[PDB]
Amino acid sequence: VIKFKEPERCDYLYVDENNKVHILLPIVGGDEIGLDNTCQTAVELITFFYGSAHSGVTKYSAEHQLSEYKRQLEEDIKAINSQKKISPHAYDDLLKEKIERLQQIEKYIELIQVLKKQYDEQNDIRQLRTGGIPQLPSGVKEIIKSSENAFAVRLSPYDNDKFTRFDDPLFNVKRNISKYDTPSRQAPIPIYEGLGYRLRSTLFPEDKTPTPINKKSLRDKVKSTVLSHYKDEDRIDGEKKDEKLNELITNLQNELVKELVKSDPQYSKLSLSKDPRGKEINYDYLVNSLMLVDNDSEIGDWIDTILDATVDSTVWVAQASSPFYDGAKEISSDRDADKISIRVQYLLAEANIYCKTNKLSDANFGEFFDKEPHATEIAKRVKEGFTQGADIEPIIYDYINSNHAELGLKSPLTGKQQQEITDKFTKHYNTIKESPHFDEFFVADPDKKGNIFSHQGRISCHFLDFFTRQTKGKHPLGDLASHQEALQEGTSNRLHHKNEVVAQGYEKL
Amino acid sequence: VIKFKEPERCDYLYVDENNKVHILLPIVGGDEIGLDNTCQTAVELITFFYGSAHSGVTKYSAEHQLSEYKRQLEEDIKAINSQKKISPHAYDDLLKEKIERLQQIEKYIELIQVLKKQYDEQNDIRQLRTGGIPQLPSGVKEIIKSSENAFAVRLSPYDNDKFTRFDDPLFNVKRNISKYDTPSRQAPIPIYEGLGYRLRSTLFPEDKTPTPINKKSLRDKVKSTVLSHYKDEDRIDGEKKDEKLNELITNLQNELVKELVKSDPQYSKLSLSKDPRGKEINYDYLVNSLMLVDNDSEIGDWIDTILDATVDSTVWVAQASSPFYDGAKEISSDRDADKISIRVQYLLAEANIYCKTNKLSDANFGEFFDKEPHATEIAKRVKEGFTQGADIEPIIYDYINSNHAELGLKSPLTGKQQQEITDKFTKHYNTIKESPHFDEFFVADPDKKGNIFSHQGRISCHFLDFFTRQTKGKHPLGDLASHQEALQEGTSNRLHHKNEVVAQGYEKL
Ligand SMILES: [Hg+2]
Ligand SMILES: [Hg+2]
Ligand SMILES: [Hg+2]
Repeated sequence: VIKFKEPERCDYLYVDENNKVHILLPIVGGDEIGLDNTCQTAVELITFFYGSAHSGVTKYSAEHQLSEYKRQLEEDIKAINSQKKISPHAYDDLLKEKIERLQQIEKYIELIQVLKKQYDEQNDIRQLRTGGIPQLPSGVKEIIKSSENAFAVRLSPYDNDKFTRFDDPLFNVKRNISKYDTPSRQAPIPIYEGLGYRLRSTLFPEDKTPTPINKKSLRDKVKSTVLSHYKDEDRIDGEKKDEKLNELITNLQNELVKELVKSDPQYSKLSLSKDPRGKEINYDYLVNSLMLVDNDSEIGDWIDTILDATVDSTVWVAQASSPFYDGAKEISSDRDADKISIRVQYLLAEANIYCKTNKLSDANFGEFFDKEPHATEIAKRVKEGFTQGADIEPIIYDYINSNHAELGLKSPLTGKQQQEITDKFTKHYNTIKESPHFDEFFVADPDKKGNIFSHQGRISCHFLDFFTRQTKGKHPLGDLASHQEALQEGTSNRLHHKNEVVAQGYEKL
Repeated sequence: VIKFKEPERCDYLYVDENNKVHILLPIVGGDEIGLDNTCQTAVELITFFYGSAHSGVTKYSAEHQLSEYKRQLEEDIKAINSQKKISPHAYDDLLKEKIERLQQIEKYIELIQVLKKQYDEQNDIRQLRTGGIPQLPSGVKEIIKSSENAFAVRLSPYDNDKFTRFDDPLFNVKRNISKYDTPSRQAPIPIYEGLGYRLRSTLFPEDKTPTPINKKSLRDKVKSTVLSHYKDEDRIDGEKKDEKLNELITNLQNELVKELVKSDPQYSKLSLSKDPRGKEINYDYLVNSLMLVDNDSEIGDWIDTILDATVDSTVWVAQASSPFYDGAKEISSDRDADKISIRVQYLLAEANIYCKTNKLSDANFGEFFDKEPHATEIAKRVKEGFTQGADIEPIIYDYINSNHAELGLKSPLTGKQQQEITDKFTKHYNTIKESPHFDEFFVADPDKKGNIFSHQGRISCHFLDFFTRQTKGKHPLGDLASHQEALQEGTSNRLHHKNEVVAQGYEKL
């Protein structure tokens, strides 16, 4: 075995099953949702074209990395003549494969050079290096405009940032005047209309009246609901004690299985009359054998005791939280209201993405929800929801469904579709939860057919797609001219981070 | 070709590479930390010896399940013997393998029966069926007492439950008198000393003054910390504006890397003096090219601007949330204080488990933390910590490290050891977060050598270990006498849930 230097991995570089080299132009960092937005949208392209320095580590340009990769292939190809003597025609296959990759890589190098030298009369590329807050090059914008599987969405945070860099968002709603368009640069000028305003002003009003968040654990909800029908003075005592206890057991059981069958229908058979060994839960058992309560105990203590004796502790294990419920007891500041408003808007945006990627609607949902009376209404229902501790996602889905037609939808969203949206929302929101700015996000679905791909933690397009567009078709691709279509013929737009085909020459050794 | 009926899976049943059948006696449900505690501790053993009913579904005893398995092997053995005319000897190996498993299974059946019939004259087994809140049988207690990889810990909730069932906890602290030991059964009798009391009374005092929880994101923490040395009136203006800006950049940088090197030391080289392209961050750039701030802007706006211009958005990606910060703004009830008190105690217990399983100490850390002045001191620091939004875990680790010797430790805990404890703590606490009682937990490490195993979501011991101990060595195991050592010679104490060996005797034919 001879020591090869060709790496199994370079940035932006993917090799398919047929030994075609693809270069992937990055748009932003991330997998499905971009972590970069606004001010920082250009960061990946700056690096791809010019290199940069991140947290003290030098990141090299694509061109610089293709040159390094070329040297490495050339050294590997030199070493296969010498190797050739040890195996005249037993290293044949890998040599052909390496030369094929080399020729391709050389062509990409010429394309990057000719792009920067001949075809950047606009400075569309050079402004990545020179501009203050650079823009996406126009070819990237065109690729995004035309995408069928990736879409930007733009929201309305109170303290909005003017430097959005995704110009064709699918979802969009009215925004304030950014502080950065005001002479002091300190505060926005607010608008008193639209989805953003309604949410904020409903969730924490001019009054400063907090909105309570009454989210309980399943156990507390059930216990609280049962105890609704009792008063503090109520006891399990007197002549009818056995009968009052039975009433208690039955209400508690009905309430607990009602809540549980929402999530798991197996619990339709759950029973609180008996312990797991078949012992009757009755007065004598709880008071005189176990000694846990007595005639003077409050109804809440009896509930606790009943539950401790009959319910597996696996039934109390929680669901994963909604992003809507983060542990706070109240919405008690403008900042609390902004945070929730954004979460509501982001959910509407995910629903909008879902309907656009699955070809149900072309509408911008924000156009509908910015209008009265919808803006006020959805805000009001979300607020009620928090006060009741209700699930917030369905409140949004019902409102969508009651207006499906006006949102460009043939039919209401099915329960399955709602859950798919909720899951995307939850995962994408959590990835993005700590963003310094919430004005816009780019969201890509690499499991669908389209011009955007996922690769090495970058949301990307095909370099040749970009090249053809910035170049306006004036420089034909030659040997690479079918590479774009070849990547489309692949099974998934999600691309393996390593290049297996390069290691399968070392595996055979 | 015959279809075989022997199942690939039975409860408690594991078959190793050499065709040895192992029966695993369950202690409690779970993987690393038991979900059963107190009153429910016995549930798995009740079920293993007698069966029981869970959420309306019957769970059958080991004995019943071994019998079913036996019938199935017998059918499989009939069906090979009907094929001896048709395929003279072609089934030989598998027939031996099935008879071997059958004999083993029959022996286990005999052992369970003989244990219940001849070796239970104290009713140590029978009490699981007949007692109110049963105990672990003595052999299980002996196994736990001598385990090197699993340990119970006992805590002090305010409203403590007397029915603990883990008798030899590693970590233990003073407790109140349980309400269940009082004639009314309504409230515990409190002690005014010890870790539990100090935590509760410090975190929410008799005053009823709330303790603020001022938790911030990494970004807000850093910004807040920097701004704590500036006044609202401070500006980046005047003759020394460039110099004041450099001071700001240096402080901001120092503070940000201090916070980041805790999680990842790669950020020791992070710099805020240049953007990723090498553009110097100075007054002219921020005020006149980007136009984000001016001379009158507050220092907070300059910080925002500096950070947006120099920091990758990957650095704001959060660590998993600590159980200590659950989204609340304040500790404002006895309940809130009890909840936090438990979390602090559980962390100390996890540290104690870590030091015991890795052979750093044999001490009960609770003995140390119950004593003054440590009980008061650790409470007072945890309270300061919440008020400052500091990480709580390191506060506990520093206090341990400053007293490592009195806690039986040769050296302080390393940064790595701390993070390992934090991860265990976090994952275990979240698993048990909804327990109806927090008095005790059983924690097992199946990646270490010892007498306790993980199998089919049950924390288990070897049945034969248990058998030999309950019978006091008076009934030798015969053919099974080396099965215990054989399971120890395995690679892991995490046992595969299915039995591959039973499915792979079919591949060879
Ligand atoms: Hg910026
Ligand atoms: Hg109980
Ligand atoms: Hg079994």
